[PDB]
Amino acid sequence: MVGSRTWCESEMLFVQPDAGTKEELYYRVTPKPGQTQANFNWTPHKVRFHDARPQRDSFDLNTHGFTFVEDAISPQLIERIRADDTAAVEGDYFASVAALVKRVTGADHVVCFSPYTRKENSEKGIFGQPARTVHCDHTPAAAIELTHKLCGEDAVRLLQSRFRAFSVWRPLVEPVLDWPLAVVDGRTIAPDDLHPVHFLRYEKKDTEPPFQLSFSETQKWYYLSRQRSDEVSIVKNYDSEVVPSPRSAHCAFKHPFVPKDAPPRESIDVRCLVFGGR
Ligand SMILES: COC(=O)[C@@H]1C(=O)C(C)=C2O[C@@]3(C[C@]2(C)[C@H]1C)[C@@H](C)CC[C@H]1C(C)(C)OC(=O)CC[C@@]13C
Ligand SMILES: O=C(O)CNC(=O)C(=O)O
Ligand SMILES: [Fe+3]
Repeated sequence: MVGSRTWCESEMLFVQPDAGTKEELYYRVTPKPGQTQANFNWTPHKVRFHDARPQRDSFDLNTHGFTFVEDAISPQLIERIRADDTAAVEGDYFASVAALVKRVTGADHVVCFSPYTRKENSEKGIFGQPARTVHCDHTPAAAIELTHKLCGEDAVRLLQSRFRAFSVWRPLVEPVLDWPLAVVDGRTIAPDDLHPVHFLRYEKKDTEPPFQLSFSETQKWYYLSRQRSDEVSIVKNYDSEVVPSPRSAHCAFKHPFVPKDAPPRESIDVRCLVFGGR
């Protein structure tokens, strides 16, 4: 893996370009003996990750599908989130995330859900660990289903205004050196790059499935080098409005120029239902 002044090379796990062209893809989170766990495989592919820091303030959610915003929070809230304080996450941090999205987008309503505190080499399952496969958190069907599930009677009225789904990512230890969150220019995503994958649990059908991405040389991947706890990444998973980037995609990668004995990456990401705004 080589690198330069504003980019480096690594790899991420992609699905095949023809994945799901014969049957629906599924991945059993709780695999049981006798039943097939998955009908597809991820494969690593070389990717050039361009450093976003030289042009950090120039990426916006409409043109690229992601943005980086300065937002400082108290070190006490960080240590509480690091201590698995569920009350601090669903209370103070949810209010912090909603206020940050409101002042960035001017939106009317923000609904937080599905918090994921991650640690490198953790044991809190897969979702307490950095993501290794390139994904978009919600398909359009998943984003609409989540609105009806979390907003209920107000879903139809809210879906008449602009609806967006965000992943609000923030590191808990700084700076992020290893396993950073890469993001792709949404304008460089082809429709053939998106593959719905149903994550199964005890045979329950996944009505909120994500997109899994296949590699493409056209994809321009970015990452904010040495990201700090005061720099928040907002990655767009869905957008009802037709913009140059209807969505983005994200994944973590092994940085090739970081010492092996570096402290493990720690972060928390929260999904957002965003209504209105610009
Ligand atoms: C390697 O990267 C990953 O495995 C991703 C990941 O880390 C997580 C945490 C996920 O959460 C998903 C799918 C992803 C994006 C996976 C693909 C599933 C598995 C649980 C929660 C749901 C939910 C909130 C109900 O919304 C849905 O639309 C269905 C898909 C998500 C967003
Ligand atoms: O933090 C990671 O490694 C992966 N994060 C996400 O998938 C997210 O924020 O939605
Ligand atoms: Fe994600």
